[PDB]
Amino acid sequence: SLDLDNLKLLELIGRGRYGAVYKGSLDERPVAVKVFSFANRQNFINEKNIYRVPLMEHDNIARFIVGDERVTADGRMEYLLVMEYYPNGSLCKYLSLHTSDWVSSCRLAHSVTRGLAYLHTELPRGDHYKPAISHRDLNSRNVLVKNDGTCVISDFGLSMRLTGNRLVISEVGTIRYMAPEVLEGAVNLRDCESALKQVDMYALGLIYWEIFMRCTDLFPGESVPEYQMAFQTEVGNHPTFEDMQVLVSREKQRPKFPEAWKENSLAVRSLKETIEDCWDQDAEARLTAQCAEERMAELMMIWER
Ligand SMILES: Nc1ncnc2c1ncn2[C@@H]1O[C@H](COP(=O)(O)OP(=O)(O)O)[C@@H](O)[C@H]1O
Ligand SMILES: [Mg+2]
Repeated sequence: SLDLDNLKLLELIGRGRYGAVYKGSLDERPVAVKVFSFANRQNFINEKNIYRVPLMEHDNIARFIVGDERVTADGRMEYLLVMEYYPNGSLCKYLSLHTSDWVSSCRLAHSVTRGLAYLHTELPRGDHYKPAISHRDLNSRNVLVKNDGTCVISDFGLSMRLTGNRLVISEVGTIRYMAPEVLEGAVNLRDCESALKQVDMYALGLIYWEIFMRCTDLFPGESVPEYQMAFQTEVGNHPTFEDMQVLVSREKQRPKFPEAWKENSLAVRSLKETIEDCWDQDAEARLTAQCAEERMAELMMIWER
């Protein structure tokens, strides 16, 4: 199909700050449909354009189908982005509902990291040149879970190409996931490309924390705590940029590792180190996504505890 006459909208399945998301049907096939109002036009153009970059199809990037303007029956402008429908919803929602064993949690962490490494990596392939991309608002709500328990990265409304022909306020993402240099207005734009990959990597660390806070094998003989976002106990819901700057940049705080994680094991010690190397104060000392994928691959495969 790929033509918005054949498009039927069913129930709402989510919303963020730019779009409302509905389950739908495009010529008999289940799909998900992200609806932008006129005010959010630029975010639509950005997201569509990032999805249409050559070689953006990947197991760990959300599957885009078609995007275009559709005027309402009332003569208002809307933008519709049609993509594959993921019944598990966002990683945040999945983690709310589910705990997972070691292999499953590593699968979630490894698949998200693989997506981000793919996104971050420039593919200079002539007619199919893929630029390096930064997500710019990486978090649990912008990651979706497939039916196989692997993740895809979604929501490229704020993403930016970092290499290639046509380029470039940093204070634009979700506040709780902002790196300290973002909260300081200190992002070092001399090396645009590295600085912005490093900003995603910090957020990746927070994502890791949320995933493993829900791993059954990290809380042996005990209850796994109910799901909470990174920093939720410290700052609550909807922190201000100011309050976050104090906690994260000034006080250098990070989500705490439970006492239940006794690091007399290689698996746990390397888990903690990998998370800590992602959300490091020194942007330049943070793991790359490729290094992080290898860390997570190795943890997934660790034989015995
Ligand atoms: N393809 C999809 N399948 C299932 N749920 C989705 C899909 N895309 C988005 N969602 C849900 O809708 C929410 C908002 O989508 P998102 O694209 O992040 O919009 P925004 O840019 O406004 O935050 C997500 O957090 C997720 O819960
Ligand atoms: Mg979003």
